[PDB]
Amino acid sequence: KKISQYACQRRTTLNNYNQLFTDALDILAENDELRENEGSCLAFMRASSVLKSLPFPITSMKDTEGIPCLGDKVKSIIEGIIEDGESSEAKAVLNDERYKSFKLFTSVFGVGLKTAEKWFRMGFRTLSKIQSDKSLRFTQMQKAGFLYYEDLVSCVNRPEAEAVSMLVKEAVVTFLPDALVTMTGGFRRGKMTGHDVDFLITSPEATEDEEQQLLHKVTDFWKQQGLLLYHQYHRSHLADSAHNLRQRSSTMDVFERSFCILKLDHGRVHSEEGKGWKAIRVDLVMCPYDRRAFALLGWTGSRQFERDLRRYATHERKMMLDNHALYDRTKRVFLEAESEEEIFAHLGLDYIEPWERNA
DNA sequence: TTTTTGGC
DNA sequence: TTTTTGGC
DNA sequence: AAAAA
Ligand SMILES: Nc1ccn([C@H]2CC[C@@H](COP(=O)(O)OP(=O)(O)OP(=O)(O)O)O2)c(=O)n1
Ligand SMILES: [Mg+2]
Ligand code: NA
Repeated sequence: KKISQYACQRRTTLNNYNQLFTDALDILAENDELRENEGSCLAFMRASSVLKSLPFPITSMKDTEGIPCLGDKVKSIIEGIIEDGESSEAKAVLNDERYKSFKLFTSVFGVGLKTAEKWFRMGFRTLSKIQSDKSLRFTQMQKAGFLYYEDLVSCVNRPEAEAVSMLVKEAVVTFLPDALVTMTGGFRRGKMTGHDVDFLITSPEATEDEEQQLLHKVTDFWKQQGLLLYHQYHRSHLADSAHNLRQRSSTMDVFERSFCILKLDHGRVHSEEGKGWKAIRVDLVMCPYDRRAFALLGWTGSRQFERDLRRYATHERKMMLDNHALYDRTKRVFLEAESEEEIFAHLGLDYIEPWERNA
């Protein structure tokens, strides 16, 4: 009867009846994330997450009874929204100069919290002043971010995601004809838009040297076709908390990870002119065939669903879950699974469909 | 930097 | 008061 | 921020 504090024990579809509340909570979490106050950031993210799962809109304070992740601070924000249809706390964040600058600077691909603070303390407030400054030096990633800014700020839609899927499939099958390409992330959860397109590549017949060289061969193929705009391996990046999977280094050694920017020609997109092409972010994961169920679960998301699955495993089941395996800490054995359903069953959880993982 | 919960 | 909040 | 201990 009671709503669980874990997102892995709730069904969260794209039907949100509480957008007025969750938009204000996302603004407050984002402000704390950009300022690195991680404890309170997560508390606002959890509060936003549970409200997204509600099958009715909050219309009175009596509706917050028996709902987890709602303390005195979150209750006062909800109360304030019930009163005038707006949050005075979220409105102050939207008018904050540090929030506005950080939000704008980190909207450029390759700009992390350290670079955005650096620019803010120099007195910069706009992207035109940053781009035209005579002394500033930029990384190759930041250069791609500025050169393809308008295409990246506009999001990828489902027709564009499927056209990129065709490019990935053609390239992969040239080197591994038996390879299976699965679209993961937000698009797997039924989202109609995304900041990127995510893929999981697996091959039953591939060898260790073949698995380790596939992403190298795929990106070289795109480079020869004139489709590669930017490329980097995750091993040489160092990402901020928002993009950190929090996995063991021996777990990550098992996979091959690559992130690109692809030139997507309009003639490849089947949907409802300009330069005739659009720059698209693509994230690629190569995983060993035997670890495919754990990798599909881990890269489907959402971020909130993943971290609560692991928190539940640790604190409720005395288990250890990651993107390659499930370990029972008490019995000292690994639990085998060939499907996402088998993983949920080992955890003692009712199976949650990917379209219900939008926590 | 806050409050809540649950055994001592 | 100190610890956890997705890994060891 | 909000638990947990
Ligand atoms: N800190 C993070 C970030 C990501 N992920 C996982 C789950 C989703 C997957 C792909 O990540 P994103 O592309 O960033 O997110 P998304 O769900 O696809 O959403 P969008 O691409 O639309 O921002 O990686 C995670 O476990 N923890
Ligand atoms: Mg994505
Ligand atoms: Na960024």
